[PDB]
Amino acid sequence: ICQFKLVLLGESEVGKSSLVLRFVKGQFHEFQESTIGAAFLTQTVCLDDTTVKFEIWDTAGQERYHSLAPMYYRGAQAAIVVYDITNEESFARAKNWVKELQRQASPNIVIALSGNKADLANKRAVDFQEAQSYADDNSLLFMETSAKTSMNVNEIFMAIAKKL
Ligand SMILES: Nc1nc2c(ncn2[C@@H]2O[C@H](COP(=O)(O)OP(=O)(O)NP(=O)(O)O)[C@@H](O)[C@H]2O)c(=O)[nH]1
Ligand SMILES: [Mg+2]
Repeated sequence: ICQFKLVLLGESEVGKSSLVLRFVKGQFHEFQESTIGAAFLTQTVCLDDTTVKFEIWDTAGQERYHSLAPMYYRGAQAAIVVYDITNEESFARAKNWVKELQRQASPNIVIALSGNKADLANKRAVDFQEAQSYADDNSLLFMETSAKTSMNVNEIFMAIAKKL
């Protein structure tokens, strides 16, 4: 059995809490309250020859809580930086979170990038290939996800588990 600490970071309203609720509880709430104090959840997945347990910190994404984030990413072995594919500003914010992790988090941290709300592709503002290229150039594990439909939610956590 292996255990890893994972943190979710990203602009407010991109769907961080929804992503963790979908992965941990199989839930999705159309009306999810903005996170004030970082929330903690845990979930276990089954790989080829190992049981991986995730200790997950779901951080508040509003800027006024930015100064608290290092308390949650310090020592994290993995991070999922989330943006909303319908909001380019949220994608730019995600890149800045990635920069902060590369400079202040553990040098061996595994960073995944979630282009969330992919079910709203009819309102896309961030091109998939552009995000894929950005992730490849920055050594980030990228997937578009939908906490609403479950698209790639189990998949992104499992892919992270395999690389830990
Ligand atoms: N269509 C759609 N809506 C989503 C998706 N993920 C989250 N949402 C919606 O987006 C809103 C905000 O989601 P939430 O999980 O609270 O975002 P957050 O990133 O945790 N916000 P904060 O950082 O303020 O805590 C909610 O109304 C939620 O239902 C998704 O994949 N698709
Ligand atoms: Mg939240």
